[PDB]
Amino acid sequence: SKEEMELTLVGLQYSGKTTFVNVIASGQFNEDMIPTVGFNMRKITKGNVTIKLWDIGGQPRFRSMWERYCRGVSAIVYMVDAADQEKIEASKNELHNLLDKPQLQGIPVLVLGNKRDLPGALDEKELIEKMNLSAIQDREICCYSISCKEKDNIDITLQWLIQHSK
Ligand SMILES: Nc1nc2c(ncn2[C@@H]2O[C@H](COP(=O)(O)OP(=O)(O)O)[C@@H](O)[C@H]2O)c(=O)[nH]1
Ligand SMILES: [Mg+2]
Repeated sequence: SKEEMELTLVGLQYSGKTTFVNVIASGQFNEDMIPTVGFNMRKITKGNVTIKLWDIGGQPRFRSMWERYCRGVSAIVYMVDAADQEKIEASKNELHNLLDKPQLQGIPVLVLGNKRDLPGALDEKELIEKMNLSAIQDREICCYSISCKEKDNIDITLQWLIQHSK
């Protein structure tokens, strides 16, 4: 039977949001940076499942809107550059800040430690520890190390998403 789900994709700028959307939509990786925009809604169909994906700007100027775009969705995907050690603390802070918002209560969160292909990229345990993901207790939370460039764990990411297609 047909399913329709909505996902919101947030995380700091340069974490890989737009790249990830394109890998999910087409299977193709882009090395180039598409310019950053406040929002972009795309519909991606995977067989019987239609995914309405909100790709949300991660620059400081867009972050106050993250909550509004996350409201009512099937799952929040939180993109992290697992290779950019300097930005992990800010990435962490924005995640926990976002999940303080009561209208987001209970919505499943998938944290993606992107750029696994790069030297020094954090794995699941390392990202879970550095981002204090164990502290997130009101909802289902999952973390995967992925590479949009080499495809590692794109399959399981999509599987996780479909399992939350409602
Ligand atoms: N090495 C590597 N680079 C990636 C990967 N995913 C995205 N990128 C690159 O990281 C940069 C930022 O990606 P982008 O999708 O524009 O990030 P966004 O600001 O979160 O939308 C781009 O140059 C992408 O090519 C990955 O898995 N590995
Ligand atoms: Mg982008």
